[PDB]
Amino acid sequence: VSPVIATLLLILIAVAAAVLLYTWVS
Amino acid sequence: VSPVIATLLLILIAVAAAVLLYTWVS
Amino acid sequence: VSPVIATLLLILIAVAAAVLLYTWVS
Amino acid sequence: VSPVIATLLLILIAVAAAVLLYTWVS
Amino acid sequence: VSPVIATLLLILIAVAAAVLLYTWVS
Amino acid sequence: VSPVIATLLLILIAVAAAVLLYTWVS
Amino acid sequence: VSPVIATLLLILIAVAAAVLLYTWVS
Amino acid sequence: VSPVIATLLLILIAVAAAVLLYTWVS
Amino acid sequence: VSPVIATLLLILIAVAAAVLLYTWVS
Amino acid sequence: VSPVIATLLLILIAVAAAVLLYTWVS
Amino acid sequence: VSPVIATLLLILIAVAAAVLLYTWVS
Amino acid sequence: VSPVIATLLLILIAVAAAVLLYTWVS
Amino acid sequence: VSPVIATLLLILIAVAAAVLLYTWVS
Amino acid sequence: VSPVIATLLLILIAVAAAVLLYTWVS
Amino acid sequence: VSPVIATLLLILIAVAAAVLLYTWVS
Amino acid sequence: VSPVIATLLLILIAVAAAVLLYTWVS
Amino acid sequence: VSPVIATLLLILIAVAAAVLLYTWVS
Amino acid sequence: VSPVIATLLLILIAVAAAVLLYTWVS
Amino acid sequence: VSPVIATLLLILIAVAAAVLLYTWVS
Amino acid sequence: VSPVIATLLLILIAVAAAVLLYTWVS
Amino acid sequence: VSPVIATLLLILIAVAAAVLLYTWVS
Repeated sequence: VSPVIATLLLILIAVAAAVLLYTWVS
Repeated sequence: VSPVIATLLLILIAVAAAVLLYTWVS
Repeated sequence: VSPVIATLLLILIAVAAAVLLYTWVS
Repeated sequence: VSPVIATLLLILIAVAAAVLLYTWVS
Repeated sequence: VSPVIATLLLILIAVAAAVLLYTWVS
Repeated sequence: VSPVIATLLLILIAVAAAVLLYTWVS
Repeated sequence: VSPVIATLLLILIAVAAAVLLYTWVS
Repeated sequence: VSPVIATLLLILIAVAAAVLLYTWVS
Repeated sequence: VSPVIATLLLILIAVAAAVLLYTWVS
Repeated sequence: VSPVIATLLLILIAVAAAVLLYTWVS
Repeated sequence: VSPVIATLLLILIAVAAAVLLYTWVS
Repeated sequence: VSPVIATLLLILIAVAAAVLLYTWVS
Repeated sequence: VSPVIATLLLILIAVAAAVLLYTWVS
Repeated sequence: VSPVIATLLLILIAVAAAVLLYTWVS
Repeated sequence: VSPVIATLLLILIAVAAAVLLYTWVS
Repeated sequence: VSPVIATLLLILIAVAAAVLLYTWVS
Repeated sequence: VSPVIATLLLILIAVAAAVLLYTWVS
Repeated sequence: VSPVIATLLLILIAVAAAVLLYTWVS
Repeated sequence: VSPVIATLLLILIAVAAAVLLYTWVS
Repeated sequence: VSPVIATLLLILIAVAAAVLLYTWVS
Repeated sequence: VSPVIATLLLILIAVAAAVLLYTWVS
């Protein structure tokens, strides 16, 4: 069940990036 | 037990593709 | 790990619907 | 690697059913 | 993705309990 | 290559039984 | 031990076909 | 060493038939 | 597909433990 | 081609025994 | 060299019979 | 079908090791 | 039935090698 | 050339008897 | 019983060759 | 005991021919 | 010792004929 | 056709011994 | 019919020797 | 032509004795 | 009955020579 690990990685990056945006908008 | 490897490959692609979609919808 | 995607979909709908209600109550 | 498919089926049902419960509790 | 359900349960209890405290302090 | 079929049977039973347990624990 | 090769072939086809179905259901 | 050829024939049939069953059970 | 069950077990423990920490920090 | 039958027997036993071990380890 | 023919006959029967048994055991 | 058992062993180790890493990164 | 033993040997090597690759790709 | 006939008779018996033994050993 | 040896030789070659093909297909 | 030599010759041909057929069927 | 030659002739024919039968049965 | 019996005996021993080795390697 | 005995002797030696070779090749 | 009868007698004994030896060697 | 002895001699040579050929062909 490795794929699950990777599938969660890019997602976490999507969040971190999303955070670096919600700060630019605010 | 090679088939198992391939059977998991296309699936991983289905996930990667699914991710490239969940971002288009969001 | 597809199920996770679907399991989150209906939930998001439950939220959107919940929002369309919290506005009716307010 | 078919078993894996079935083993994931009933599980998905356990989730769907769980959802039909988390709504009854809320 | 069941764990997520449980992980949110005890947390909700931590909130309910926290509320039963913020009223005792006020 | 029959043995392979049987060897997979009891295993599938071990899974089904395991599922009937992961539900008792949860 | 040729039969083993063939016996695994149709099975692999059963998987590929199964995959072309798990996508139709999802 | 002909017998060996025949002895393997019916066996292969037992497999093919077994496959036409493992699909009915699944 | 048993490994998946175990792989999720220790993880759930990591969460429970994490919760027993997020309460100590708060 | 009898030997082949016996040669496969003890092997099947090695599998059954192996299974009675993979359960003790898990 | 006729005997050789007969000596192989009963043996083939021993195989056919053995097959009608390996199916009863399986 | 022993190889299958071993082929799954090292993989399980790859997971356990992967877990001992996902904790170091987090 | 020796050939069967050898025929399975190189195959096992193909798996071990395949594993030493699935780790390089991941 | 009669002797040849007899000389082959007892031999055939030695085979039949040998067969009634190879079955007891197997 | 020499023929048996040769009859098994070319067959083993058919397997080795078959293996050099199952790798080209995979 | 020459006949024995010839009697085995055509038989070997029957095998070689049989092999050139078991490949056409497979 | 001519008779011996003839006595072996018809026998060889009995073999050739027997072969033309073992092929019809197989 | 006795030799055939013996020629198969030592071979069977080579298999049994081979099995007592494939277990030491595994 | 003595010659037949000798003619079979050297042949048996050719087999034993052949066996001491099929083991060197394997 | 009596001598011929006797000359064949001792020979037949040489065969019978030879048989009582080929069994001791085998 | 001497001729019989000689008549069998050259024949035995024909066999020995035949053997020195069946080995060249094999």
